[PDB]
Amino acid sequence: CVRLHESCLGQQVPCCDPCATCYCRFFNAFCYCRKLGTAMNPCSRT
Repeated sequence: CVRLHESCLGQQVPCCDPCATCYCRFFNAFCYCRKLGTAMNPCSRT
C-alpha cells in the first residue's frame, strides 16, 4: 500500500493505514493518502 500521507498515483494504491484512503485535492493530481478528517469520529489517528 501507500504511506501515511503520500501520492498513490492511479488511485489503485490504497493507504496502508487503517481507515485511510487516497484522496485527490483536485481533478486528478494531488491524490494522496488521507486519514479522514473526522474530528467527530476519527479512526486510527492518535
